[PDB]
Amino acid sequence: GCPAEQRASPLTSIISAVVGILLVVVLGVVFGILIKRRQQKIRK
Amino acid sequence: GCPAEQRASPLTSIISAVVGILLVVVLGVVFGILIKRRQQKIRK
Repeated sequence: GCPAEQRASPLTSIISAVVGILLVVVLGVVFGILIKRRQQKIRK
Repeated sequence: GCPAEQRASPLTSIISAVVGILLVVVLGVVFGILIKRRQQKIRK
């Protein structure tokens, strides 16, 4: 079902970091634009 | 100097995801507490 003996390679770091940094940036962009469109008064 | 033949294992995904999700959560906590402590009026 879940054949895996765990890992510990260096390449895993670079890849793991890229993913995290990618999700972060994408979040900031969305949030910014979101708050921009919604403008002031966010509760109606 | 940089001995690496690239990777492509599954374990890399689970690890990469955890890192990204970990950085995100940590960010939210900091931001929330930050804005909370700073309270209204953030420019003095």
